Amino acid sequence: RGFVPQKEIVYNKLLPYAERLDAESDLQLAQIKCNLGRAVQLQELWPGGLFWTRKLSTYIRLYGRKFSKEDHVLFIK
Repeated sequence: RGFVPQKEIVYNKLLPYAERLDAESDLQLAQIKCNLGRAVQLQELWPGGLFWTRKLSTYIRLYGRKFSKEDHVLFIK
């Protein structure tokens, strides 16, 4: 697809509804990029910056990484 995943969780492919998880997790990652890059630019650290930090964490509890090598570096930096 549009990007190369980088060590997903294997156990998401084995679900009965694994066709849906591709279109879902691409939307959630897009929202995390959008409203984390906005939130740091806005310096909305308590209700917004620490929110989408907490939602990026549960993106990795759920989906593994599933973001680019180019975009893994951006979250790290």
